[PDB]
Parts: sequence; C-alpha cells; structure tokens
Amino acid sequence: CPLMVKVLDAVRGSPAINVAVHVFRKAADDTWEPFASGKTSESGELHGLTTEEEFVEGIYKVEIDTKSYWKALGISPFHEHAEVVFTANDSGPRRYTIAALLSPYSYSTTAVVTN
Amino acid sequence: CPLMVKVLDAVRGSPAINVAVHVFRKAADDTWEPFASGKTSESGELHGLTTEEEFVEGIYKVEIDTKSYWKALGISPFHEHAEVVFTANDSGPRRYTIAALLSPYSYSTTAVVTN
Amino acid sequence: CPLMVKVLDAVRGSPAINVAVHVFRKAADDTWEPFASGKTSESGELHGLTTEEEFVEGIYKVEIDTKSYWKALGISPFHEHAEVVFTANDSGPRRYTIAALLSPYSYSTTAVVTN
Amino acid sequence: CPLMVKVLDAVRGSPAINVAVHVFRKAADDTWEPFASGKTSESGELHGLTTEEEFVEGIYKVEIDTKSYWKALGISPFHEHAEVVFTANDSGPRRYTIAALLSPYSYSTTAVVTN
Ligand SMILES: COc1cc(C(=O)O)ccc1Oc1ccccc1
Ligand SMILES: COc1cc(C(=O)O)ccc1Oc1ccccc1
Repeated sequence: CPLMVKVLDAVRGSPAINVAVHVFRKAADDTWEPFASGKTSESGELHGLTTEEEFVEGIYKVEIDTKSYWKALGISPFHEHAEVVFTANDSGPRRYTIAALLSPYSYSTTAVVTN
Repeated sequence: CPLMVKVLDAVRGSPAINVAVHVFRKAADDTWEPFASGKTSESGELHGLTTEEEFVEGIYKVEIDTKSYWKALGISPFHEHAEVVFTANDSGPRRYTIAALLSPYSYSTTAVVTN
Repeated sequence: CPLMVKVLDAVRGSPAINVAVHVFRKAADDTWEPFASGKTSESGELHGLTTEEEFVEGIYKVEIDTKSYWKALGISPFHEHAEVVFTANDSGPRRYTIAALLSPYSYSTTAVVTN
Repeated sequence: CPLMVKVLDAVRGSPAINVAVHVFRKAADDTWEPFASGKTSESGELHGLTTEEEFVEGIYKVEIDTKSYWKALGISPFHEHAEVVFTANDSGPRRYTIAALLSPYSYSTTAVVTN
C-alpha cells in the first residue's frame, strides 16, 4: 500500500511482466537486509510489498532484475539490474510509487510520492 | 477508453495536475485537425478522450502544454510543449496509454499499448 | 555552432547514425517554415545546421526522423518522429544542444543551453 | 579512456558540474571493492577514471552522488545516488560512456559502448 513498483518495457511498449523486484532496508552496520520482494503482474505492477506499520523511515534499496527480464526475451542487456536507493521520510507524503522504464542499454526511474 | 494520457512531474515527484492536452488527427490535406482535449486530473491522468468507434486508424498528435504547467509553478521551461505523434494501428493491440515524464529542460514519453 | 543535435540508440547502446533531422522556424502565420536540415554522423552528432547570424530569435521545431531509423533496423516503432519545440535566443544568444535517446516505443529529449 | 561518465542537469539544462563519482568492482566474496573515483568537470564529463590495463573484465558499479549535487542547489531529492551496475569487457575490451540525466525525483542512465 505504502510502496508500489511499476515497470515498463520501452522496446515492446508494454508493461514489463514477471520482473523480479527485491527491496532491502539499510541496517545499522550499513549492510542491506532483505525487506520485501515479488514479481511484477501482467500490468507490470507489484503491490503489497509492505504495510504502513513496517515501512518505517530509513534508507531502502529496490532491485529490479532487468537482466533476467531481457535474457528471457533474447535481448542482450547492459545493466546487471536497475536501482533505486532512497530515504523514506515521514515528513513528506507517504505513498511511494517507483516507476522504471526499461531499454536494453538504458533505464529511467522516477518516484511519485503522494497522498 | 482506447486512449489515455498520464503526466508526471520529475521535479516535485508527483503527478502533473491540470496540464492541458490536445489531440489532433491528421487530415488528408496533411493539416492537424482538433480531435480531443482535456486537462489531467489530480492523479495526472486524462481519461475519456475518445471512443473505439471514433478512434480509427490514422496519425494522431497529442499535445501536452508543458510550458504553461512550468510557468504556473514559476519555473523556466525550455520546451513550448511535449509531442507525441504516432500511427494508431488496428493490427496492434488497441489500448494506448501515452505517459510523459516532465522536467524543465527535458521530457520523456512512452507508449504502452495493451489489451 | 549555436545548434547541435545528438541522437543515441537505447536498444543497441550506440550513437544513432544517419538519422535525418529537419528544423523549422515558426513564421507570422503560425506556419512552420523550413529552416535547416542534415543527418547525424558516426558519433550520433549533427553539426553545422546553422550559423550565429542566421539563427535569430524565434520558435523552432527540430524533427528527428526516428521512425525511418527504427524501420531500417527491422523495428516497427510507435512514434512518427521526435519533435522538439522551443523558443531560442529570447533572453539573448545561446548555444543549444538538443539530445535525444531513442527506443522503439519511447524517447527522451534534453536540452543543454550554454552562454 | 575505456570508462567515461557524463552527467547532465534536467532542471537547469546544463552539464552537472562537480558531481562525485565512485566506481567499485565486485570481488570474489561478492563485496564491492573500491576501484576508481573522481568528479565531473565544467562540461559534465569525468575522464581518466581508469586505464585499458587496469580495467579488466568484471562487474562494476558506478555510483553517482546525485543527492549532494541537488542539496548544494537547495533541493531535497528522492534518490540517495544513481548506481549503474554492469559487466564490463566480458565479450572483449570495449570503451564505455555512462551518461546520466538528473532531476530531483528522477534519473535516467544510458550506456554508449563502442569497439
Ligand atoms: C506511473 O508511471 C508511469 C506510468 C505509466 C502507466 O502508468 O501506464 C507509464 C509510465 C510511467 O512512467 C513513466 C513515464 C516516463 C518515464 C518513466 C516512467
Ligand atoms: C553522451 O550522451 C549524451 C550527451 C549529451 C550531450 O552531449 O550534451 C546529452 C545527453 C546524453 O545522453 C543523454 C541523452 C539522453 C538522456 C540522457 C543522457
């Protein structure tokens, strides 16, 4: 609810389906601990990663396995994965949508933070 | 239903609200005739532009008034507007979502064409 | 060189070579009058479109023939072209670099404006 | 120059000057070992990170300190940084240009890989 991920394919002009997404939370020893994961739906969205009670302020990394995605389509990719590292902040609005647009040699990611 | 437009603001990380959007259809004299328009909602989306019966194959231009949008926020923009010109094609899938990510000196546009 | 265009290929991770580019300048009647044209080089760059003396204040449109570029690669792209529209020199003479990153169903454009 | 980084500012339409860049190379243990570092110049480009002899096959991470760059401009950005992760030289020696386009809540990265 508080955190949603949406992936799109700029080569085929479609949602990016069954893309693996891992979210990590930065721990006090500065290592990344597993926090949430899932695979995008037919609409390229991944919902239900976390809840308001568990999504406390902190630094989060979301990993999008873009390489596996392009491999399964038979298209050489450049990147190992796409990356979005950010600070969740209770001051700001509290719904985070991380959207990624993927090409084999390029990606863009944007955050839409709303109520 | 067949044609949807979604605009996002990469400076504020939010949907781009009350953005004017004009769609034109290319006529046989190669001029652009008015086809549909509206303003994006609070969620940055613009729905109900056209229907399946009216959205025939042809070349369409969609105009996003990005300049007015940045002006009202007090931010100098570079572009007069953002532009997406494309051929609607009955062979391909038939729902078109045109998404635009806006920055003052840059924009990206992507088409997601589904069932 | 007051106006330079650089085009990259997001699918192949390379400059986009031999891409046709047409520039227009909006006249009184609000018709687009042919201004300058050329094709990108091996580096993806197009230099020599215009001169400081010829490139007066005005509203310019840079049309990048993205469709012919994807078609010669066997790809049926979404966009007919990428149009960049902007007011040039209106706060005085500037040097403009219009960069475009191309994918079959997506493109991004940015402007680097220096004094 | 086998590795070059270029950073642009989508808000100001200018190169992103003085942006810190750190490169790591994944070791056996799957830890990221410091590889090279520097800051972009007035042109937004960072040259001289490494040499042909030093830049062997491996998995590299290029971290661009986008947050410090937006903060010195008075902007509180979404991302902690922009990380680019890729396998280099695995089909033989290449020259790599990693380009990033920055906005406060968004970034795009592309790779131009030449032989
Ligand atoms: C919500 O976010 C996006 C949503 C959609 C859609 O909801 O079908 C498309 C693109 C979006 O993002 C992007 C637009 C341009 C570049 C990157 C993503
Ligand atoms: C070397 O590559 C780029 C170069 C320039 C420039 O030469 O001034 C601009 C954008 C570049 O890449 C980008 C293109 C679009 C989006 C992001 C970066």
